[PDB]
Amino acid sequence: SPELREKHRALAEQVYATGQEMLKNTSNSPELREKHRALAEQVYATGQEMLKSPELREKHRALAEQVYATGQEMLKNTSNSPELREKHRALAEQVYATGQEMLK
Ligand code: HEM
Ligand code: HEM
Repeated sequence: SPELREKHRALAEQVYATGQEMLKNTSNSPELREKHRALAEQVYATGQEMLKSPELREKHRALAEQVYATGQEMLKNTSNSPELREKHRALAEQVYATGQEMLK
């Protein structure tokens, strides 16, 4: 449980740093994009595995799905409109906020 929670946290930090870096660029390398995606998948999978406030957990999970689905759409595009990029960053900050609120 604690080892799994700290893996999830460390993966989430790497998803945020890779995300923040790509936000500064009108185009990112396939290499950076796929690092971000493959980290996002491992963050999703460690979270699910921890379910192996119920209300805070439910909101966080739901938000994580919405961020992943906006990601699936950006995966189809060589370049992403800054409106899809904003929707994704916005939902993403909400997922980080709810995760951190689970510590307290
Ligand atoms: C997918 C994007 C996600 C991000 C960016 C994210 C991020 C975070 C962060 C930063 C924390 C706080 C970790 C800490 O400081 O200890 C956390 C906690 C947690 N997350 Fe996630 N998460 C994601 C997905 C999910 C999903 C899909 C689930 C389950 C469906 C999940 C389950 C949990 C649980 C249960 C905790 C609390 C751990 C505990 O109390 O021991 N996460 N998350
Ligand atoms: C848990 C959080 C996140 C998840 C699960 C996630 C997931 C994804 C996925 C699956 C993609 C598609 C990969 C691709 O387009 O090649 C993507 C793209 C992207 N994500 Fe994230 N992401 C998260 C957080 C963030 C954050 C915090 C930011 C910015 C601060 C961000 C910025 C981006 C950008 C800019 C792209 C598109 C890159 C491009 O068009 O070059 N992501 N994300």
